[PDB]
Amino acid sequence: GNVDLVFLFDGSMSLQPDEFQKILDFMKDVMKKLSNTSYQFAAVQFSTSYKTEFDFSDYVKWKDPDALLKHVKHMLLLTNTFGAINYVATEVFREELGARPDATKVLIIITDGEATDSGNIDAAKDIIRYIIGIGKHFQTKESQETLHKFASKPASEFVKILDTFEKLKDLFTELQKKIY
Ligand SMILES: FC(F)O[C@@H](Cl)C(F)(F)F
Repeated sequence: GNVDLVFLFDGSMSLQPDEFQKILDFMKDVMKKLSNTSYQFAAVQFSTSYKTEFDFSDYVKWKDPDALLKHVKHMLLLTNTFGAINYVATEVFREELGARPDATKVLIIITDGEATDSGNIDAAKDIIRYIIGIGKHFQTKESQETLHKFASKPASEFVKILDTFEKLKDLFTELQKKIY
């Protein structure tokens, strides 16, 4: 079956340059490992504001992850996660931007800290949502649990807590094996 997958990636000032680069490299690696499959991809950077770095139609045009993310600049502002998820739901999953009506909608949210905004993500309820929380801001159970509201249920499936950015590589086998 077809899968339309969006990477929603944190560009806040909490991320160090090498950490941000590791997020980019992970997205590229995931795409390369799923090239010429039923997958199509889009990517959105979020910080204070939201930017579609490439749409599904861009992916279909280029099919080159290096090219698609070549123009990304680290935003270096806040962490407005609620609005970011709603932005994906309303502004990226659109047929006119290459989204396929028959596809399963999937979000991979990648962040290094707690949201600086609030509200709800009701608009994104029909999207299958994974969240990857990385690094020392998620050392405590309480901090980890703040991510549950953004992800699908059960949290034990959809919330991934990684202690280091180097651990992103450990997700590839699992991601490749998913059958939606
Ligand atoms: F299932 C895919 F969406 O990848 C999952 Cl395991 C994710 F956690 F890496 F995002």
